[PDB]
Amino acid sequence: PKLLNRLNTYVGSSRVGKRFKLAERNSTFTTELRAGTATFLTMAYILAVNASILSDSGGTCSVSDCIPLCSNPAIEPSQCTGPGLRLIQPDVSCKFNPVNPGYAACVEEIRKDLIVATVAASLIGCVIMGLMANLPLALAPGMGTNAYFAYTVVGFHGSGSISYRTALAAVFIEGLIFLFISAIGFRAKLAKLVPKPVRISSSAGIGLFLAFIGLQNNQGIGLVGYSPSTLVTLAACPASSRISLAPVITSANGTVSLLAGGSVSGDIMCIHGRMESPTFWLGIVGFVIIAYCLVKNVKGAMIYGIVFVTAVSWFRNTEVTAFPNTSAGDAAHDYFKKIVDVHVIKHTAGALSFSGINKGHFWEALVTFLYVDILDTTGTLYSMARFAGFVDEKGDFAGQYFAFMSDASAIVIGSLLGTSPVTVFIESSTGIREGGRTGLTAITVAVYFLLAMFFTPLLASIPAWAVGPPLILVGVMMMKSVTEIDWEDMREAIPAFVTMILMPLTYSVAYGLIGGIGSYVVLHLWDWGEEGLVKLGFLK
Amino acid sequence: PKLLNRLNTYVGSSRVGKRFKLAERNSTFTTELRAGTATFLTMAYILAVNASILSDSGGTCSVSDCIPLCSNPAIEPSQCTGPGLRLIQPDVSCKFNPVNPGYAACVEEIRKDLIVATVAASLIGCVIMGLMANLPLALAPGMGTNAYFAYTVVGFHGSGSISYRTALAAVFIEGLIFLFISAIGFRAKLAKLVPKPVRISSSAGIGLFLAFIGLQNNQGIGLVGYSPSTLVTLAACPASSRISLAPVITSANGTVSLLAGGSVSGDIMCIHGRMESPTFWLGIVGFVIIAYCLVKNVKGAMIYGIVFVTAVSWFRNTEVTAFPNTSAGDAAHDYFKKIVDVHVIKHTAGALSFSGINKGHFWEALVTFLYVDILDTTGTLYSMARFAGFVDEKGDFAGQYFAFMSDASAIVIGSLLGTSPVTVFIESSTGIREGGRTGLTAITVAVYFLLAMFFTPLLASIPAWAVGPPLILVGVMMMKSVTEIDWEDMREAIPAFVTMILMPLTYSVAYGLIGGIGSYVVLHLWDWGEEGLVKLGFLK
Ligand SMILES: *[C@@H]1O[C@H](CO)[C@@H](O[C@@H]2O[C@H](CO)[C@@H](O)[C@H](O)[C@H]2NC(C)=O)[C@H](O)[C@H]1NC(C)=O
Ligand SMILES: *[C@@H]1O[C@H](CO)[C@@H](O[C@@H]2O[C@H](CO)[C@@H](O)[C@H](O)[C@H]2NC(C)=O)[C@H](O)[C@H]1NC(C)=O
Ligand SMILES: Nc1ncnc2[nH]cnc12
Ligand SMILES: Nc1ncnc2[nH]cnc12
Repeated sequence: PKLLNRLNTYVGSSRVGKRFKLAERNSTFTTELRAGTATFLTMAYILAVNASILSDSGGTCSVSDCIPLCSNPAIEPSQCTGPGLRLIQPDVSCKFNPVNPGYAACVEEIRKDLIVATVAASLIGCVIMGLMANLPLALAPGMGTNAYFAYTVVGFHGSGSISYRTALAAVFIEGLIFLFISAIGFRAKLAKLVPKPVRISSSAGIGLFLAFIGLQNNQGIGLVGYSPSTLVTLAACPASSRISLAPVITSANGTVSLLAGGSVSGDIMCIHGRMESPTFWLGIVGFVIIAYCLVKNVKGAMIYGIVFVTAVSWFRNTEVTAFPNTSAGDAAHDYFKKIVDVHVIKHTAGALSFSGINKGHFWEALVTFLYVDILDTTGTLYSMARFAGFVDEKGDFAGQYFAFMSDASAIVIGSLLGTSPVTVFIESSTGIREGGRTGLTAITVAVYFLLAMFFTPLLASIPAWAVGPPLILVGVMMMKSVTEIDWEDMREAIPAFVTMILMPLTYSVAYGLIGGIGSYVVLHLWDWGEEGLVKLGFLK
Repeated sequence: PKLLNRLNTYVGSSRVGKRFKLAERNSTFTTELRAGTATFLTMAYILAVNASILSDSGGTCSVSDCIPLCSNPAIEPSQCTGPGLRLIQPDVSCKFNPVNPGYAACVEEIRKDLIVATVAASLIGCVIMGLMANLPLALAPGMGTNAYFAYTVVGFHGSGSISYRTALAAVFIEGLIFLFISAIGFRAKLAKLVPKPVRISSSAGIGLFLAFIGLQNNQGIGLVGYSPSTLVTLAACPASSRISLAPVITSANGTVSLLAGGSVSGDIMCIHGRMESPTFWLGIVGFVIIAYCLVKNVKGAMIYGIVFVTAVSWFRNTEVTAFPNTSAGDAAHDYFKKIVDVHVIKHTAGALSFSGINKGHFWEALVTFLYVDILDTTGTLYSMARFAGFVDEKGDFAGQYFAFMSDASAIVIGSLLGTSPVTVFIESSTGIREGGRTGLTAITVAVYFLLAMFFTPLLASIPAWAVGPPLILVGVMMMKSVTEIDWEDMREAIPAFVTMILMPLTYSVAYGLIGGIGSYVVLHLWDWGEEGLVKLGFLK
């Protein structure tokens, strides 16, 4: 017949084919390859988004990486010897605007490390799932955990209450706890512990949080900027027309004086030229591209949008350039010039630190990671099994036990490599729809991730306005869970709304979850007391 | 029979009873009285929320009512004569933090005007609807337009692009345009101009916008404050631990110098004591009270939460007091002492100004007022028409023609009195469910508004944390429309998501409408272009 059919039958009748149960699942080798290719195309936006998001966290970079700066900007620090001229020792404010060049270079190195870490974590998770669980599921650092880890647990450039190393330890212990509870069967009980409206609306809240991130400046396309009165207004003015803010002291006359040691923001206040930034409009074009490719059921929509925006931003002397005419931009372009590079993780791998265990914020982050991972994986795996028709009458799909252990072990491995918790993407369904039934789909995705490595220079040059629209569209897709909330019932609507609005507004998944659970408990206190009195017999 | 039955038969058979068609609609006098009482209780929260929101707009007064202040705060301006001592002439910054005592005396006076304007607009609108349309519908300044008018069109203390007087002309002309198109039958044609996903998700977007306002400081309970890195984090620290912000100029050193003339914010940045403000926790208790009363189907749920929080805030020497131990607090308490007062509108009535017609921002507000009023009234009026069973096979309910002109005429009257556009409340369904069928229900509601006056001192003493939870809980109810969006269709989900998320984030109803309509048009260009070619014949 055809060489393709010969390869298919040879693989299916081989030892590997029987090990992967290719014949028993009605697909042998080319269907698995196509399913893996489709899954990788649909999920490969993570290679950009996760790396950029976790890089905004600052990584292991600290004040010790900040170089001393001269008294005047016109003199390079080596020539900073003269009358009235001195070297300014860096403090905590070196991490934030204006960012110390040494810290920025360290953050770029951390970005390369995090690209490699994302690739390696996705590869290892896919290999573990394909081999030990034998399911067509691809694993990679999850988006919700990505944003929560970067901008809430650690904060922008380590401005949060938990350091990057302590957050890595939190992710590691979270993965260990998830593996422990999965190995016994308490995972379903801890999943049912979360109230149904809160559990359903957590996905929509995380989507709103991701879209809000995609609508910021250092994070996405802009269009949302600081407002003195409303706190938030229309951004997307050019970067030349953005100014910083610092805390001040008011009085009864108006002597607004600067607060010494205040944490100056980035460039978030637009003075003029609203809706005129070319980077925002390039992001909008990428958003339109991804939206049309999603409408047309085109696999790799976010890939195409990110690639288009990044390629437009790769030109050197434009207003949308990813390599500005600065020392940092020159270094970024120099690294981008070498298309291929085998980058070795230097600062991020094995950067765990268990020093902050006794702190409450560490355990808040750990519990939020654990609940997000449990709910996400429980929903996703069973949705996949219903997609692949692996669900029996009992509601199980055979390899679920090893699937959950694979997810937890991949979380632990990714924490060791220095990334936010990794989980099974819903994009895996794209492979299942293509005919993927065995673990060879996961192995194909892992090989594609391997080929994604060696392109770290090509991936480290992706600007914020390219990260941008993928975040908003991920929010759009995650917003579909709102239809499962009984909005007519206030005991269901109010907790769901509280979660859904507190995740983007408080800008924290943990705070949204806490508020939703608290509101649910408070609103059901009356009903629970009534049923308790009835059970005791005081009421009929 | 009983004495009550005698009243029902006498009124029903009288000239008034036949004029109102009490017999023909199977309810004569007491049912209308209970329906009017039920509608008013479910709606009376607007007596508190509307005036408080529109007061933050700054009202009709300018810097011209800011008093000159002495150079040092320790000397009253009359004694500001000495060496190195001078009177500081007020500038634009007198309106904002720190607020000039002269301008703070406006908002207290303006709030009293807006309380009467809220009642008089509600009273006149109900009477017009009850008499000319003969429907059990109550009219009041609509929550959809209050916040947009105050915080977006005019801005906080007149910081927006349109003055309060010019915004009143926008409402006045909006009422005239709405009356004209309704009178000629083109209202339905303009209603279908807005795309379906944008029209449905605009209600959810305004609810998120209102709930966000309920989570601010000058607007609601707090819990959302400024963040140097994320622009929003967890507020609800005590007012003593909140600090202002001013724009600064960064460099390559760190010499952040204050930007002269910068617009200093309020007190939005928490330094310490997060989740410790008693006023936020008092608001949370009021949130729980309304939430349970909403769960238990208790009419007037939002009154009880507002009244409870306001009553606790009426004590003089607490941390949740509405009358702080200041000159403004003493004056506010002094007015609160007289329980009854017949306040006469002095600054707000007849404060129209057509000077800003040529400006683009005037027409952006005018069109947004028109579409919000058109979509709200069309959706709201036909909503109760099913409740009262007035809809025939053709889809109209007899008095619909005068129902829309009653709404439009009341908008013109409300603008003359100086309030945000008034509309038919969905809370009118409460009286209809109680049996209200004629215009006597609206007249009964209008009479309750007469009693709402003579209590302006009792209503002007309502703190921000009392407005608070009603704003959040209104957003919960308006959130139920998301279930009508086809979230699986990206051509419907993306425009709906953009409409829904831009209203709180850009903090503007107009921007959410523009972005959602713009994204809808772009996402349908391929479909419209393909269909257009088929009509031309180039494609099959
Ligand atoms: C406004 O009031 C303050 C005191 O509340 C005046 O005092 C100044 O305060 C700042 C810092 O608090 C000092 O740097 C100044 O040296 C103080 N000046 C004096 C004369 O004491 C301040 O002068 C007042 N500002 C204006 C413009 O009048
Ligand atoms: C860093 O460089 C800036 C100038 O670019 C210095 O700014 C000082 O403060 C204001 C703003 O320019 C000027 O009036 C001063 O003349 C500036 N000083 C000098 C010597 O020019 C700033 O001094 C530098 N940062 C530090 C800590 O010295
Ligand atoms: N956290 C997550 N869970 C499932 N699928 C995802 N795709 C991207 N992030 C994901
Ligand atoms: N704008 C509005 N439309 C209908 N009902 C409302 N209730 C409060 N505000 C309303």
